[PDB]
Amino acid sequence: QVHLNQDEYKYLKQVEQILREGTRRDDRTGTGTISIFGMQSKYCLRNGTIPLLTTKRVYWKGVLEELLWFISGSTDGKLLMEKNVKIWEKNGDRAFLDNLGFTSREEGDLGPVYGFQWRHFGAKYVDCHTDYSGQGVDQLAEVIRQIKEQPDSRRIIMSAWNPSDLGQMVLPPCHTMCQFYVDNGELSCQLYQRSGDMGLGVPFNLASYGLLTHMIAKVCGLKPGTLVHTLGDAHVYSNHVDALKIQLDREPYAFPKIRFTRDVASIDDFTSDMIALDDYKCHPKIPM
Amino acid sequence: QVHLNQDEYKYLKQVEQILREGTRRDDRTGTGTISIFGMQSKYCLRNGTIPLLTTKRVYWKGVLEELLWFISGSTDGKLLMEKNVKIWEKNGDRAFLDNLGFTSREEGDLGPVYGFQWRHFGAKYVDCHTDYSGQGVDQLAEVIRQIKEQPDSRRIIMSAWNPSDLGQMVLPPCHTMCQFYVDNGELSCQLYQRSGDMGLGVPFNLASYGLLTHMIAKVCGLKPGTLVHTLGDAHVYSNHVDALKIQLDREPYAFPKIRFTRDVASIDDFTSDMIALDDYKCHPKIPM
Repeated sequence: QVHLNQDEYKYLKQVEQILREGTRRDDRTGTGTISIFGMQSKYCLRNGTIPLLTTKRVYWKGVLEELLWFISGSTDGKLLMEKNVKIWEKNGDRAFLDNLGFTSREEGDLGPVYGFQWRHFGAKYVDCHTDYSGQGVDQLAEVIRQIKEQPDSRRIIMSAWNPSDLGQMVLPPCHTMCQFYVDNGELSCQLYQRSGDMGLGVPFNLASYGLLTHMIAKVCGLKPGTLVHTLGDAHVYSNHVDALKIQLDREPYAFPKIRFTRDVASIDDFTSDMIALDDYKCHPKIPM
Repeated sequence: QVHLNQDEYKYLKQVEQILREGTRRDDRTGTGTISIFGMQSKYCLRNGTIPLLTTKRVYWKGVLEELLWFISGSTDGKLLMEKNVKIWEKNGDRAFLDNLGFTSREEGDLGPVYGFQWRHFGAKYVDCHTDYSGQGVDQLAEVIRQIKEQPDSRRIIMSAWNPSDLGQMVLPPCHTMCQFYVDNGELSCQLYQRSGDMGLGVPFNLASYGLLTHMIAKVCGLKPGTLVHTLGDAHVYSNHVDALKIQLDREPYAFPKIRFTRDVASIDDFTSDMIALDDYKCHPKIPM
């Protein structure tokens, strides 16, 4: 019946649903997945709560460093590698780039992905060492202005889905857009994730938009509300079902709370040292 | 427990949930709303079924003609008016245009809306009488190629959300994006609608993407699967509650079926005379 962390329990029920009601496919590699097309869940962000899953740990440094890098507008994966965050290494390496025909592209130059679109949508991409200041639509700045000045708006949207630029990206954005919404002094967010693995990328992006919503709420002087996570192809790998069945039997801990330890001048004024995560309790590792 | 048309019944339950749980934005242009942020529903498209609501009739001619007009890349509202379809008339009229600063635009020139983005994303908009061939990304052609050639793809997306062009549109698009998905020889679709009235725009867009999915399935030699309708701000007007309550007590009829009465060369080869709608039975208009 009742769980201390009902929001994570509902996530586990989604995973169970995929295993029971999804469809098995094998892609061109012989790689097996079980999928449901179309899912949606909600997470309370009140009182500092951030939905960092507890039944299978999430790579917090990766979430946090990637998000600051997105916000900065960077498209240079080497900047993450300098921080020992390797999540974009394979997608920016020589071999991956050359397979896409990007044979003159510097290693780690991801093309006009995520943060370039968020801060410079429509600008002419050159490389990941170019100053784009003042170029393109600063969607993130706009969202913040709308939230502060026009909180009733039904139009508060940010998207990295830029058809004109997809061909130069190492891959299309996975979290393709988000919409913000304000009511009774609280900031809510809905993201759309076109693809993801319930064992890895879904929890990772859940956490990243939880963090982003708390950051924007601080910038805008609002309280956090609800995070809505919408999925396209929600899937698990068929070879992981044993590991998943382990996860499913675990009782979630309460989510941790986020704390920002100094004032910020703007969304561009966060640094890793001042983002604190309190009381993250997590279950042990899950074998193969 | 189950109903003849369970899919429509689940829509009714969404409306009931907004009435019971939603939050109010009161005003007094008599336009207050009751809202939930983040909803999702699904509709089976098997065997020709198209989800045109039965408990409150949907304007099918409008749905049909608007979608053929979108597909054509048109942005000239006068083409709809010539078919006796008036849904875009107020947003293209002289006063509406002038109030946006579009003082030199021809009446009915909606700007770079929907169909222009679908067929020419990134092209340089001029007017609603300009040829844009070869200009911008033909997203609709790309989604059809992917369905046919890469049915496994998790990247099959079309969007009118173009930050660079929003300021020249009469309205930003309401259905902001959709994703397609292929399994077991069947085509599914998920749309994202950032805002809508459960009583009007939501059912209209439900029907439009149902039709689109049937059309694309025919082009691609597939069977129709499921339509997923995801909402941002899902709302009803507080002054329609009495009507809604009558409506919510009605037992839905089976949905009608679509029938295409000739072969098509491509997605551009449909005409209204070959799209038949069979057995669209509705409950009566609620007078109030």
